Amino acid sequence: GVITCKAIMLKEAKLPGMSYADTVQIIDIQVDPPQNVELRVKMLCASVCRTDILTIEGFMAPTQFPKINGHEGVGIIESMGPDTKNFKVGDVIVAPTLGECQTCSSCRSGRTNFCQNYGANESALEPDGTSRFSYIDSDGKKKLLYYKLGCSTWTQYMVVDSNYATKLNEIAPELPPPHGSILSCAFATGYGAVWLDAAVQEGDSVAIFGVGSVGISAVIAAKELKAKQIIVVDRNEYKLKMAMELGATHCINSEKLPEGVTPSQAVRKLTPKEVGVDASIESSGYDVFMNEAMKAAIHGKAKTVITGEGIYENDRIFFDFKDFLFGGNVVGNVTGRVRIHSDFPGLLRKAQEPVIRAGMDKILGYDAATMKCKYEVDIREGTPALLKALEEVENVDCVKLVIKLNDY
Amino acid sequence: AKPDKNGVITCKAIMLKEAKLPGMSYADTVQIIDIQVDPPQNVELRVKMLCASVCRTDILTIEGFMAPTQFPKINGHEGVGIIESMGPDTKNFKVGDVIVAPTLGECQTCSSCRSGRTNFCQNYGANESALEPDGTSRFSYIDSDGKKKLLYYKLGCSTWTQYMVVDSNYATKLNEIAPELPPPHGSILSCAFATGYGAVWLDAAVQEGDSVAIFGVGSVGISAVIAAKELKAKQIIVVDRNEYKLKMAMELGATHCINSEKLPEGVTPSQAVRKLTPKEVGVDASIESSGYDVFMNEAMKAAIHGKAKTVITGEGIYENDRIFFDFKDFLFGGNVVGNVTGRVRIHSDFPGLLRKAQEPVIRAGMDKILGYDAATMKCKYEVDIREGTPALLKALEEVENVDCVKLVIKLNDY
Ligand SMILES: NC(=O)c1ccc[n+]([C@@H]2O[C@H](COP(=O)([O-])OP(=O)(O)OC[C@H]3O[C@@H](n4cnc5c(N)ncnc54)[C@H](O)[C@@H]3O)[C@@H](O)[C@H]2O)c1
Ligand SMILES: NC(=O)c1ccc[n+]([C@@H]2O[C@H](COP(=O)([O-])OP(=O)(O)OC[C@H]3O[C@@H](n4cnc5c(N)ncnc54)[C@H](O)[C@@H]3O)[C@@H](O)[C@H]2O)c1
Ligand SMILES: [Mg+2]
Ligand SMILES: [Mg+2]
Ligand SMILES: [Zn+2]
Ligand SMILES: [Zn+2]
Ligand SMILES: [Zn+2]
Ligand SMILES: [Zn+2]
Repeated sequence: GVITCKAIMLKEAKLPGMSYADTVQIIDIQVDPPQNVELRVKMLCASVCRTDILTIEGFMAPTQFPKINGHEGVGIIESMGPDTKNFKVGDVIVAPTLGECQTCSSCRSGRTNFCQNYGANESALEPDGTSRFSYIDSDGKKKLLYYKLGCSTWTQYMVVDSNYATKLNEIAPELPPPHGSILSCAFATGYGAVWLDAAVQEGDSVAIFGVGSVGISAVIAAKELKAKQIIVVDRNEYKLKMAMELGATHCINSEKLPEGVTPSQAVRKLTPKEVGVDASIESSGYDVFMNEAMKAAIHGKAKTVITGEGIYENDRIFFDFKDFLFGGNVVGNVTGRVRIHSDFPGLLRKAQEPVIRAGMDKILGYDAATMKCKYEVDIREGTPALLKALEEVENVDCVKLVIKLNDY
Repeated sequence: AKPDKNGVITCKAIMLKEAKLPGMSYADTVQIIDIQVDPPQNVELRVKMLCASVCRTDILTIEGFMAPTQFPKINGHEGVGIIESMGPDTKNFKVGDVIVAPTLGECQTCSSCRSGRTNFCQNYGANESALEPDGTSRFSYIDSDGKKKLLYYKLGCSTWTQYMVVDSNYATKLNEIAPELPPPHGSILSCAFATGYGAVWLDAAVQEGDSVAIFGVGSVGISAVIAAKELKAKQIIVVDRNEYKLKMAMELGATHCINSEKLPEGVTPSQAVRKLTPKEVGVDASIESSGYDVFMNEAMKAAIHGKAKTVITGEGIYENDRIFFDFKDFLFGGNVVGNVTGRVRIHSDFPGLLRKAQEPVIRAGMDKILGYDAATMKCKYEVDIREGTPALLKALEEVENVDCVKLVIKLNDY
């Protein structure tokens, strides 16, 4: 029942000064059959979240190497543990970081996805300390591989606890793989941050700090929800122009501001009476933008939704104290607050509307005739092609790199 | 006091000459002096103050908090008084009304007011200039050289004065709902009590059966305990290093107490709080009322991820004017808000709070915070502006006494 397949292994953290070649390799791994309520999933593609690059740099993994990378991806159920309910072999699933038990006081509040019973699997292991992944090293020893959290997506086959899975095939049978892959993290996060957490209403103003794939998904949501004003802030003019094309109304290049004008000052100057924005979204990973987004919000009334991640000194972020006391309102957000049972089905339906699909196509640079994305690499084409693709994640026009894992 | 023929009142006020920086004394910067108080203009109230009461933010103001250029000033934002006169444009107030005038007004028409969920009014926000909008001040003094000099406010007014002037858009009346309320209770309703009570009642929206953590049980945190008890919280966990105020908190409804200076080896305040909750899930509502930057982060971490709100009331003079949060715990369900005056809106919420303050258990708790003696109308720690600068300097040092919860500054006969 053991599958042998290709996976992207991280040997150790890539610390500053080290290369991708030093730590990243495509290898053959062994994937054990699923136990209990687990799904073993034939992956179609992964797509590269900035958090995947932070993971390569050791984020949230002080001991959890070697590992198979990745949390953003989509695939098809190949087999299931004997206790599984509510899934079938052949279902198309995504498996984000947080499940939804629907019975804990967090689920029952109706206002959060931080489920007390199906929270983030920070151990990067099965609950017994084992892993469904292993490999045979050059010494010929069988060695354990850690997951990312509850699973790894940079692999032709993964195993995940079905309490974290949600299916695509009943609502969206024709959804292309790359779209399913960004729905598993990037698109849910940006869209949800605006729709659910900031709770943007028709006529609200929105500021979005960082228009990578997450920020652009937030623009798409703000436009869909008929925000009066959608302000985008970034150093990347290509991605600012893409945000404007998908509905942003005002753009600010933060690296072209005068030295004495902060990003929050620049945002506030666009709003009437310098009052700030109804909803402030941070989607950059830049600790400075977390404090700027907090400042750009209308004091008291508006919520600042922090989605960014990064490797911060002492794992700490900072806020300017006076501006925080006098009306700051900041929340941490994982996966857009999009609960896998209560919210994700509705987001999946929305994603199929033509303007939403067009925006996802633009994020991906998707060609529906060829099913190819602008920036794509196939796990079957070897380690050198992958290392080059990982470097090209920093290209100005690379919004979302796709890793193809199997035939579609 | 009686105005001169030009309407100017001469009275006592507590002047701050400059910031009391580290190593400086209260004697270096704090003096009771005679000041002139101009007549009110426009929609202003000129108010005969009954008493001020000492908020930790008053002491921060003495240390220069939020006042890089706004010295010399008259201190104080917590206090109560009686309208003596009004500007010609004033609406909805009478001479003789008893008022308090906190930092935020409530226009009722801006998008923040109409949200129903904040007190941060866009039209009547904090007056950080510590001046009138034209750059004048209603306060001046004659210095030792014989020259008339300007005095800054705290924000929109100063309370440490026998007579204050404030824009009536920041005032709310006590005498219709609570005519018998004593002055020091009115004073703590203007800041300390509203802040702790409102942080629990309005901002954290504590429900019957919720668990609550309160970091710092000074007057603000003890007011939070009183609210959490009134709202029938299941669990009220208080954290501090002052054993006297932890014990007062327990007497007024706290269920568990933690001494942050006596924790086991390897245990943070947030861990200590979570250890008292089922499966170490933390609390439904986390209140910070200490001014200790460490406790703002511990309060964030004690809250149930995602579900709970952490309400930050604390103030201080911090390294690089910033505070910090542990990033992984913050991203994975942190929820932190800045709170001024408990989110208690002066028109929409204050009347209800003033009615609650008259209920017997709530009044008993206010009496305990103040150490109030109804027979003498005197508080346990009280100093009178009419009795000289030396007595004031001693009282300011005695703010640090373990059993000083709320120092009252009497300003006028009651
Ligand atoms: N909370 C979650 O569930 C969640 C989900 C998705 C991604 N993330 C995090 O959210 C962030 C956004 O994800 P992404 O994949 O879109 O990342 P990304 O790297 O693709 O895009 C980030 C954008 O922010 C901009 N930015 C970063 N630093 C900047 C600076 N110094 N000046 C100006 N602009 C700056 C970049 O130019 C870029 O356009 C990342 O930090 C990622 O790790 C978190
Ligand atoms: N946001 C507002 O509207 C508002 C209103 C009132 C007060 N404040 C601020 O809120 C805080 C509470 O005000 P207060 O007048 O009750 O203050 P206070 O100083 O009388 O009481 C603070 C309490 O916190 C405890 N604390 C402080 N540092 C500590 C440490 N290192 N370890 C353990 N415990 C510690 C103290 O021992 C004390 O019991 C202050 O910072 C004050 O400046 C703000
Ligand atoms: Mg398992
Ligand atoms: Mg005025
Ligand atoms: Zn991600
Ligand atoms: Zn749950
Ligand atoms: Zn105060
Ligand atoms: Zn208003």
